[PDB]
Amino acid sequence: KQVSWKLVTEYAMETKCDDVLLLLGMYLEFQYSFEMCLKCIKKEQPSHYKYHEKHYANAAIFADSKNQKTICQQAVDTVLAKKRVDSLQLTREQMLTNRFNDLLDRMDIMFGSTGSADIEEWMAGVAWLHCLLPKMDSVVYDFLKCMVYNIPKKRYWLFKGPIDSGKTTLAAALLELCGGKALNVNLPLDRLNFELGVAIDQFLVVFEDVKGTGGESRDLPSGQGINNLDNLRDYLDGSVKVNLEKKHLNKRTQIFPPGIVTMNEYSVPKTLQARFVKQIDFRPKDYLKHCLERSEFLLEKRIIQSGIALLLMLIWYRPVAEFAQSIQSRIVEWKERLDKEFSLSVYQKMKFNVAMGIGVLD
Amino acid sequence: KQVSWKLVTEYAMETKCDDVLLLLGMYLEFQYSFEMCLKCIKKEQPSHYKYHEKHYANAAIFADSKNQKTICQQAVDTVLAKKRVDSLQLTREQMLTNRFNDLLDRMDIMFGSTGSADIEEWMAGVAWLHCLLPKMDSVVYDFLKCMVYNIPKKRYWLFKGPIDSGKTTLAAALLELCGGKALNVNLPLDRLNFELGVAIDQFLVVFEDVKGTGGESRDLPSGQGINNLDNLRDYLDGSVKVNLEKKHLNKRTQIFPPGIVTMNEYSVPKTLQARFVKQIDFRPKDYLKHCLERSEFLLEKRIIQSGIALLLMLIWYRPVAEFAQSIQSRIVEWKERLDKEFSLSVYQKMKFNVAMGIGVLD
Amino acid sequence: KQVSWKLVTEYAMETKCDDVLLLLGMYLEFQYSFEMCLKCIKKEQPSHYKYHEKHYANAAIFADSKNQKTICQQAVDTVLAKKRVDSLQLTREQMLTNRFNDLLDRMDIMFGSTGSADIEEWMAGVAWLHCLLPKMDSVVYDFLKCMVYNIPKKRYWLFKGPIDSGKTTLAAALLELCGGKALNVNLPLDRLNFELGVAIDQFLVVFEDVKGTGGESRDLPSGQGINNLDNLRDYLDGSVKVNLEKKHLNKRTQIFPPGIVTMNEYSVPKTLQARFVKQIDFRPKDYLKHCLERSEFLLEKRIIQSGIALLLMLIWYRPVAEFAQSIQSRIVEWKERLDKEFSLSVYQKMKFNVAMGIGVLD
Amino acid sequence: KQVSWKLVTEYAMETKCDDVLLLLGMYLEFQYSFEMCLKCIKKEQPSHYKYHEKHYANAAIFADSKNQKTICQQAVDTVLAKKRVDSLQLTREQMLTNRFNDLLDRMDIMFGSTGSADIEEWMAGVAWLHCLLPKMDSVVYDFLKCMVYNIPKKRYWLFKGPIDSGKTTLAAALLELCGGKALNVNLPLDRLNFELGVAIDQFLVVFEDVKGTGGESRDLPSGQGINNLDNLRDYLDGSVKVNLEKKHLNKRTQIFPPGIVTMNEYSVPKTLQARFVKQIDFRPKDYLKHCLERSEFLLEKRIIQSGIALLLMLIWYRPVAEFAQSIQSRIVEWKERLDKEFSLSVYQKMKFNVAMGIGVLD
Amino acid sequence: KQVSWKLVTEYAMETKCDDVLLLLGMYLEFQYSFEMCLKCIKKEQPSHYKYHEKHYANAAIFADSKNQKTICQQAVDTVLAKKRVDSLQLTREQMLTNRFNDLLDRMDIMFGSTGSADIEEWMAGVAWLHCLLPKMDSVVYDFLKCMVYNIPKKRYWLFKGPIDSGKTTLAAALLELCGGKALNVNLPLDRLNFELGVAIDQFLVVFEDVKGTGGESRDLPSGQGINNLDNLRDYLDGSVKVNLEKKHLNKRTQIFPPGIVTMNEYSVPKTLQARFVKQIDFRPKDYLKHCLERSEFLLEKRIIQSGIALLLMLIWYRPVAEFAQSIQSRIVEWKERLDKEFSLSVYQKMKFNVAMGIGVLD
DNA sequence: TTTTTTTT
Ligand SMILES: Nc1ncnc2c1ncn2[C@@H]1O[C@H](COP(=O)(O)OP(=O)(O)OP(=O)(O)O)[C@@H](O)[C@H]1O
Ligand SMILES: Nc1ncnc2c1ncn2[C@@H]1O[C@H](COP(=O)(O)OP(=O)(O)OP(=O)(O)O)[C@@H](O)[C@H]1O
Ligand SMILES: Nc1ncnc2c1ncn2[C@@H]1O[C@H](COP(=O)(O)OP(=O)(O)OP(=O)(O)O)[C@@H](O)[C@H]1O
Ligand SMILES: Nc1ncnc2c1ncn2[C@@H]1O[C@H](COP(=O)(O)OP(=O)(O)OP(=O)(O)O)[C@@H](O)[C@H]1O
Ligand SMILES: Nc1ncnc2c1ncn2[C@@H]1O[C@H](COP(=O)(O)OP(=O)(O)OP(=O)(O)O)[C@@H](O)[C@H]1O
Repeated sequence: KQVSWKLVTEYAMETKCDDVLLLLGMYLEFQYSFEMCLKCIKKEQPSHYKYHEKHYANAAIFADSKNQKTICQQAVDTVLAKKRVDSLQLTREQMLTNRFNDLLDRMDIMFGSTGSADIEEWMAGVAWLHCLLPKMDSVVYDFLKCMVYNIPKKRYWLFKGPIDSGKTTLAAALLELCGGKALNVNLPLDRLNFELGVAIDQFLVVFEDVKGTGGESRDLPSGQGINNLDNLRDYLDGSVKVNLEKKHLNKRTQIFPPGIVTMNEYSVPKTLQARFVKQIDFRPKDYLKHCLERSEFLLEKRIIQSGIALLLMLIWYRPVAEFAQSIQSRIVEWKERLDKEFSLSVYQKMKFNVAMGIGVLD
Repeated sequence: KQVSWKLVTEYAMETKCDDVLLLLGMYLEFQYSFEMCLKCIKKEQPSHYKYHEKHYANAAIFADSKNQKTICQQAVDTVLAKKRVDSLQLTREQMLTNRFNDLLDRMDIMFGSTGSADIEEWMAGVAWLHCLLPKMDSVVYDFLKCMVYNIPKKRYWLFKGPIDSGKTTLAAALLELCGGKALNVNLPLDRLNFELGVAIDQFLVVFEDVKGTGGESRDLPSGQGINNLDNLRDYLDGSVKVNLEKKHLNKRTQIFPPGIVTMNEYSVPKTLQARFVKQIDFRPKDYLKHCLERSEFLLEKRIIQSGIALLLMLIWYRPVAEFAQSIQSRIVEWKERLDKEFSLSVYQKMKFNVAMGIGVLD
Repeated sequence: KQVSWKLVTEYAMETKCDDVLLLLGMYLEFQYSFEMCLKCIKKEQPSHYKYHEKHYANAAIFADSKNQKTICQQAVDTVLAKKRVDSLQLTREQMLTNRFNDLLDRMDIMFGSTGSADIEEWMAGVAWLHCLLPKMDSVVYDFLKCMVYNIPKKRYWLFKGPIDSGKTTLAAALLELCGGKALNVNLPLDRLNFELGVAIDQFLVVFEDVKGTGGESRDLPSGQGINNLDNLRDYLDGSVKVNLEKKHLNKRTQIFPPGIVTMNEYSVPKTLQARFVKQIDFRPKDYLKHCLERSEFLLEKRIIQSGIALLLMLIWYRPVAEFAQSIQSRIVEWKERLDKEFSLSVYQKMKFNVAMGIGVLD
Repeated sequence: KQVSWKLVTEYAMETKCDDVLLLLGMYLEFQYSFEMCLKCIKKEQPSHYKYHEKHYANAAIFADSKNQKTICQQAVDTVLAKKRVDSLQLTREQMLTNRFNDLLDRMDIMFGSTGSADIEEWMAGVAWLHCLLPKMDSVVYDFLKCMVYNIPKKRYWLFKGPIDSGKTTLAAALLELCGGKALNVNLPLDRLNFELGVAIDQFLVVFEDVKGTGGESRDLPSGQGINNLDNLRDYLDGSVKVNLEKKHLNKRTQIFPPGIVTMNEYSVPKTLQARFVKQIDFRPKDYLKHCLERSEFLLEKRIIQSGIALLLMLIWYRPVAEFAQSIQSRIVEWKERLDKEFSLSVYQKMKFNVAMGIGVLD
Repeated sequence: KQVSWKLVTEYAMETKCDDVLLLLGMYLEFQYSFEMCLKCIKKEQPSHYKYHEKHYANAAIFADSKNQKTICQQAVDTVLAKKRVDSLQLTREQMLTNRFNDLLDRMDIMFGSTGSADIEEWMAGVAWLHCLLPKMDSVVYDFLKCMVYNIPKKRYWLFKGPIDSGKTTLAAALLELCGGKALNVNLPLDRLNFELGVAIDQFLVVFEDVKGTGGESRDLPSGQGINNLDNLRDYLDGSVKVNLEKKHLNKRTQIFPPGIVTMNEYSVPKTLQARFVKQIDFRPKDYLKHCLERSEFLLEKRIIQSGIALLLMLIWYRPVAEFAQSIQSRIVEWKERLDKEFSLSVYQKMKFNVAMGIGVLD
């Protein structure tokens, strides 16, 4: 009798497992009997307890195999291959619906009976976020449509403002919402070539806190970032396929994703200024600070950074009509759940608290 | 029974597939029964639904194999081999004749019954491009000849002028038409060797927005691009075969392809100026912007960036006899279909709208 | 008859052997009869004498294999895979609990009947460490809580004071207790990239001797480190993931670990001062100096460096309920053993000796 | 019939051979008739003539093998694994006995009847070394003990004196005795970090001819050695582990070995002076110079630089109990040989001769 | 039947082929019928005609093997292993013996029945060489002996003399006789250091003309040479091992090989002067150059810098006893030939023609 | 082994 490589590939597929070592370690856990498996019985990880009993017999035979790493290598390549197929064949809209399905699936667990997310704490986060900029939910919707359309040379948004104005905070949540990567371009030009490699097949990117020069007039430290970006002008325009590489990999050629740039108030060359479709100014506000001091469970649990928070904001504010047709059904059920939990006065009480700079809860 | 490596190889030829992961991913989809395959029934992409039913039998047994990446590698090698044989033995006119047939096949689908595109929106785009320069269709025909003849040291066209003059736009559609690559040479020299490795067996190349020096007087940020290019005179001249890199691969020796350079107008040292047979100077023209602004679907469907649009322009403007003889049969049908669909009065009406800067339609 | 790869993997798991050559060498030693084995009889190394009798039969066949290094590689992969699974799934409390179990095992040997270590000398160490700072045991307990909760911004501690004031001693003991790595950020700004690479998957980090500037007024050597630090606030605040690089490896994205900063008396920018929950002032007290002169076995055996010494300090001082609930049983057993061998008056006599600056033992 | 890989592995172990080509070459020699073998009959090389008979049958069958390098590679791995195990498990005192046994084996050859060397010429070297410092043999014994104990802080010895005063000579001999490496820290502070990587797993290090500053007033060339060194106190004290680089390869952590520092009479900061256990300083002496000038076979045979000479000196002067138990039997036999070979009056003549600065032999 | 790998390995040993491709090519030539092999019949190349008939049948089967390069790789390892063995066991005297034995083999066929050269051309070579300075045969024999012993400090000779004074010409020829390299030191300190690893395993080394600092006091253009050498002391003296490095590579330890310095007439500090056994001085010479101008077959066939010309010069001047004791037979055999083919009068006529500066032949 | 890193 022999290992079924097919069953391992199925496990890799259904867990979306990218890493060969993680896959290996996970699969080997199944060799003990599920019947007593404490990880199953304590329901500790779904990517274990859902699968252990199914995969058990093949795991025992796999445990004896002499090829174990080769089998995992084949499985992981299949997961990688499916991503590459999807990168070419899906519409950008349909990609976003898949991503939303996955966040909505994680939310199903978080706010379940199992798991521990207090939906009231998370809704308090939405209140604080909705304060950070005027018409916040409209701003998020405009960004999402811009990311779907990916209109050439209208692909990038610039966040400006003083330090501690929440710009990277807001960038973090958007990145989780869409999926994508942060990049640091203040590097030297040689390392920069490998830095850009991580963009491959990603949907969205964020350039974190690029440095200009001469901002030492406001005591901004100087650095290369702005000048490096103005060399990469082509990559922002997104009109033509560009060549990207990773350590020991031959290049791949694709259109470089859309995204966000964040900075303090250095001056921007006109060449680069013309690449941004929109700029947003962030400013420090005392009531947010005073509220947040009295509300630190927000930060302790990282609610304010997380794409889950933005998704809850959208579900609150936007019509069902604005979602794609497949997910509209789940959207209606979540809208139903939220309204049952929170009346508007309860939500307004929160927003009123934040504006008053008391702790969000009274 | 056992996997036919032959049938896998045949599919790779049919699809003209280079990436082993893209090949692997798509071939695996055929493992499920085509009898109900939703991708077939929704007729989503032809590279699937044409082939699924034929390959299903072999795709099933492939899904069980332990060699999968090895089989895909050999198939990918066969596709790459075909490209290298063609690269040596065909006339440049034959290569382009084959290239046109591929685009025309895509146009059969785009305006077919599946008909996802609208021929009117696409023809509106043609009017917009022909308005971009004097005698546009003549300039296109000149460029094709120059690339086909490939006269040594008379091989390169320089596009120049300010931001948003459109030079990238025009370059993009040409690159699609002829099937080249873009390259970025503003990086430092020690990275550059592997970048140029991309140009192996390519028909055409474009170097994008190569940064110069001294134009800082006009606030053009300085860079290395011009210095890098002037180190590479030989590659422009195409006078003698030169060596090209790939990671983990030994050098390939061949003549470096012809093509196009874009700049916002830094100064060009005369060693480098001597190597351009022609230069075209682009100008911002506000009424185009106003037309675009009221014609959003052009950019959103990326119409004006497509060689498909340029092919439609040539079919509208040029004599049948000017095309390579084998295609002329297809040209006649496309000319007929165009005349059937568009009255010249409609095309005149459109071009008037473009000139007026109203939205193209009325 | 065949080799059992399973038994090798089991030995590698049990020994947690990370290195293929270390694994290979030790396994081959078992091929001689354990019944006569000199290393067994001298009870020299636990990873041998516990295991020789069990694996002897398989080691005899392993000695004839032609595959030997291939067997070992698969085994080492299994141990590495287990670490990555743990890294992604354990709670930080679980991690720390495991680490303590390791130290408790090493203590059972050191103070075992075979053990070389005189528990009295190690208690003298704890008396000296407890004199280093007021409320020393409470201070340690606070630090551990802070590491396990890993609350954003509330993450970093500052050790400050003159040369030869013990800060590196305490840092090393804490780093041993928790596991982690030292980092040097006085480097020029480019090399920092690979330097930060070592933090990958670590529980804890320490920044040595960050050199300020302008402390040359106080004859302090000036250097870059302080400026390098405030340029990394996103790493310290731990609120958002960062990208980390190792030589020859693709980046991984994670929350940067919590840690400790150590310095002599440079001035600190207020922006940087805000990052730290606690600053601890170390000052030289020459009665400790005169004590070490007359208690040198502390230094010679490195007792005052050891996490083992801090663990004994916790066991002696803290209530049982404070320990991770599972291992509380082992803690009680160690408390009982300590109570048996050291009456409070014995320990307090030692502490009084240290206070007098005289030799600890009398 | 089959090659025994086991017999090759034995030969590699018995010869301590760890270059795959060196092993491969020598094993192939055994294919020819042992009975006839000229090398055996010349008794020329022990690693041959001790072995050729034993291995002859297996070497013949190995000569037909289609697989030869794989066998040698596995054998080499066995020898490297043995070193790896030993490096982590042995006591420092056992390492020294191992190192001593090796030298004693080579002396059995050199002064055996087959040996080319003259024990009287080597004994002349011992006398010249003994005159280089008062109580030379006690100095050497103290130094060795210090390295074996490796007591923290009490780890480093300083050699001072004019050029051509022998400090390099003695350091080289000690380093040949114990094993270790030299280092140069006159470098700038960037290159330094790769330079220290040399020390990994070494038993000793030596710092060669560090340059101070302002020694130019004594014509001593200035340099950064001392300033670099005074910043490394944590490496010297040996009280905690440190991180060590290598080019390309990844970082490593260990205690920095004990060692020796050598210089001309620059000043030293008191901060650095406190690092040293023992300042030894060298005068040039004319009679040593004149004696060398009349006994140049010493230099020509490189006797006075050799660790063999130091071992001979220890045997001549030290009590047997000062040697570790295992070697004491060989020590007794060598003492007895030496007593038989030199009556004390011979040695007294040699010493008194050197005191007259005439050539050692008369 | 099947390929004998053994026969291939014998041929590689007998022909001392280092290169896998060269081996493969030549062995394939044997596949055609030896019984009428036209290359054999033309007696073109001993490496073929001496072996074809013997290897014929095996070469036929070799041509049908599917595995050919694998056979050749193992055979090439056998030859490289033989070098690695000898490189670590022979005396320098034996090494030179082999080196001469090789050149005498070349000499045997060079003027064999193929008549492929005329000795008189080389006698004119020898004649011109002996004119270069006094007693040139003795200078060779002495320098040769000097390098064979490699006695410490007594290791370096200095070649003074202007541009185009022949010092380079001489050393290049003498390196053919011995084997070794030339090196440069007129270097910035990085490059100075990274040259040094080239010396690894060199039997002998040379310095290319050292452009000593401030030679422009003599109008000699200069760089770092002098003080670099004066500070690189011990490398000259060869007293103790030194560790040597080249770019990216690791260091390795040996005694630094002996050698010679070429210099134009720069300044020397007596410190650096003291490092040398001999000063020699050079010039272009006017009869000699007018002879070269008239004797150009010497330069055309490279005779005047062949080591073969030095070998012949020794065989002419030096008695048989001065040569390696087994090789002395061949010395007699070649003395016979030259003493037969040339009277001393024809040698005197040639030498007299050099003395007149007239074309050596008359 | 190349590559990446070292080297620059
Ligand atoms: N608009 C704001 N007004 C006041 N406090 C703010 C504001 N935004 C953020 N904060 C506080 O400042 C902290 C840092 O926020 P954040 O990191 O997003 O700032 P940033 O200016 O965007 O930073 P950086 O430029 O370094 O990425 C937050 O955790 C919160 O405590
Ligand atoms: N001639 C033009 N007049 C007005 N608008 C133009 C013109 N050409 C292009 N545009 C607008 O400018 C946008 C960018 O065009 P494009 O990138 O081709 O210009 P470019 O001159 O090559 O710029 P750059 O050098 O900055 O990349 C187009 O998408 C279109 O909206
Ligand atoms: N409080 C103290 N009073 C006096 N001596 C002390 C005190 N603490 C430490 N020592 C002495 O200082 C020596 C060095 O300690 P340690 O390495 O921790 O100092 P440090 O100030 O943290 O040094 P560095 O900043 O150089 O790493 C100890 O071995 C001990 O001899
Ligand atoms: N005590 C001495 N008196 C006189 N000459 C000496 C003495 N010791 C060594 N020599 C001579 O000095 C030569 C060099 O010795 P060595 O390299 O050990 O000296 P050093 O003091 O370490 O020199 P440097 O500082 O130049 O490296 C020896 O080979 C010997 O010829
Ligand atoms: N004594 C000589 N008589 C005639 N020609 C000579 C003599 N010396 C050198 N030349 C000519 O000059 C050429 C260059 O010689 P070589 O390079 O050996 O000289 P060099 O002194 O080392 O030169 P440089 O110092 O300029 O590098 C010789 O090959 C020869 O053609």
